[PDB]
Amino acid sequence: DLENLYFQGSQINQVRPKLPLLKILHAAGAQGEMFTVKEVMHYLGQYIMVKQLYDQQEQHMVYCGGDLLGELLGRQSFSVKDPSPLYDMLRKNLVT
Ligand SMILES: COc1ccc(C2=N[C@@H](c3ccc(Cl)cc3)[C@@H](c3ccc(Cl)cc3)N2C(=O)N2CCNC(=O)C2)c(OC(C)C)c1
Repeated sequence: DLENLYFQGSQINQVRPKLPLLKILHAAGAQGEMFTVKEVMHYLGQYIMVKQLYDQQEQHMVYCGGDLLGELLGRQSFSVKDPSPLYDMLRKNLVT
């Protein structure tokens, strides 16, 4: 079966975060250095919540400037409603 052959070894699609992103994920309670992309997104959400980087009045707005997270994103701020910067950063910082 060619569909099985294709997907064997590629059904979970684990990634290894680059060291600066791994440090963010650990800060959010993550353990180890291999994750699903879904786990990476969970821990990034949790990081923003526990470091209080979001605007209490406009909770979709993240103010990441002067945080390691803003360094990785290359941004002072972003909206979760317009997450192009997060896509860019994860493409660059998640290995295989
Ligand atoms: C209206 O207020 C909201 C609405 C949605 C999100 C959100 N939306 C989720 C989301 C957003 C964009 C992408 Cl590409 C993926 C997931 C996810 C998330 C995951 C990673 C990052 Cl870096 C930021 C947010 N994510 C969250 O992490 N949320 C989900 C809802 N409530 C929360 O406390 C946490 C949100 O996130 C805060 C952390 C800023 C706030």
